[PDB]
Amino acid sequence: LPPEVLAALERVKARLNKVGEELEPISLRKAVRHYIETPGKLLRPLLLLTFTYSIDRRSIMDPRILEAAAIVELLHVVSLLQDDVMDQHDQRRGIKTPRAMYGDGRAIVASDWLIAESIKMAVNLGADVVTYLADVAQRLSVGQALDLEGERDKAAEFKTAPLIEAALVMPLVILGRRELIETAKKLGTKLGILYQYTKSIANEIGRYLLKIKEHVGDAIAPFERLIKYLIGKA
Amino acid sequence: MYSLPPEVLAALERVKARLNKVGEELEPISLRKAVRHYIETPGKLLRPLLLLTFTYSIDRRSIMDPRILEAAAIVELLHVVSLLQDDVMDQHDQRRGIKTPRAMYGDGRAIVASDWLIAESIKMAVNLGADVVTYLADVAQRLSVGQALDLEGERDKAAEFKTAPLIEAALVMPLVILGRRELIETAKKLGTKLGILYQYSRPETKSIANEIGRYLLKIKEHVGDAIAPFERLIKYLIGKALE
Ligand SMILES: C/C=C(\C)CC/C=C(\C)CC/C=C(\C)CCC=C(C)C
Repeated sequence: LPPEVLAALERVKARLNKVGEELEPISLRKAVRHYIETPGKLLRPLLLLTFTYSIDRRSIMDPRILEAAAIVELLHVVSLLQDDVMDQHDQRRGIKTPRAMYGDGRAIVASDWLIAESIKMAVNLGADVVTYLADVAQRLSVGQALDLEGERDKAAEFKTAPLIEAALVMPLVILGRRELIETAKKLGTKLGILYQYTKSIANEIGRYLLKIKEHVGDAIAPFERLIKYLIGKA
Repeated sequence: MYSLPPEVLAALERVKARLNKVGEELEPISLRKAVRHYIETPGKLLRPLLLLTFTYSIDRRSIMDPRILEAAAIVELLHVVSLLQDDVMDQHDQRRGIKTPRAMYGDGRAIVASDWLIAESIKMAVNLGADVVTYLADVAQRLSVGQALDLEGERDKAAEFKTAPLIEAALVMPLVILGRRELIETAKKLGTKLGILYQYSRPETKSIANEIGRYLLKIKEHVGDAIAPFERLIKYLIGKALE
């Protein structure tokens, strides 16, 4: 990716590394930080920073944009911790989970602590951002309930897609480019459904990328590559 | 029982009505049932009662303010979130002769329901301003730390973080909303002690009731006899704790 995005991503990583740094008791801090400290892909923050750079290169190092990327990664951590408890997971890709190592109680309380932290950070981004994240959370909750209730098809859109779309929507709300929201939402949702795993899914994504390109033009390159590259995997 | 103003009881009915709207048409059904369980089998509505009674004593006209009614409902929702999660952590299959949501649907739904409620409360708090939102998130983190200390076998340090933070928010929210910051410090002390005392439902217990009396006295010096219904309520809660 572009050097500027990589640099942004480093600030985000440094910001995430401070979360819970002095949290007490220690059992809570470890449960909170496990998924911050274990090596991850940082898909969501990356999608957000690259989408920003593509739409407004100037705003890449904007403090609100960096904080938003951190927020979306913290909400992803909350989802991991909760899924571990829902599904009683002992491992997540070869690595023992917080619930396995520290109990379900600590895992739950750490997700609560992180939701509050996410909210504290979101407040600075304004009321529209806070309300939107809360709507996102209610969609994820509904999806989990739908899955527990035996409706994998109805739960597909609400299962993990909301965070991916939030990665694309937050920068739009923050920067004021509301005209791209409806498409960014649509794309994020398709990207999300694809992620859980099918030919025309990477086709629509192609179209929505098209519409977006008709708005920002070629400045969309970096983001198109990432999507396309992410597209190739599937 | 309750010797409180009919205006406070009336406000409480409107809070009950607002709470009855929460998650009304929510799907799926198991989510709706888990979410509304502790709202339909209602408790003593102590947290909303404290907020409303305190508001009435500081500013009587504000008991009809939509923001105050919303704040009362939010404090009850967070209490409901705490019940749902506590059911799961302590494995309660019944909570006062009634099957708990975790027992009926499994731990997953209780947790998810709590998640939906946290989100719903944030949505409601946004309408009350950034300070309310920030404050509630700080309350949430304290509750978290409190519960962690518990699980950690640290009842000592857990005393003030486990439930007190919500009792405190019942008194501090209305002050923030009405911009009466001068009383916040005392409201926090008072609320924290009331919460510590109310945790159980002896030597120290009276030392605590004495401290509360002094915080009440400080509020009285500030608002005069208008504080009387709140004072009766605190003395009543103190009473049962000492019974
Ligand atoms: C027994 C008590 C426990 C387990 C703590 C429950 C945690 C609660 C009730 C707080 C949930 C609220 C948040 C995580 C964020 C709330 C912030 C706003 C509504 C602005």
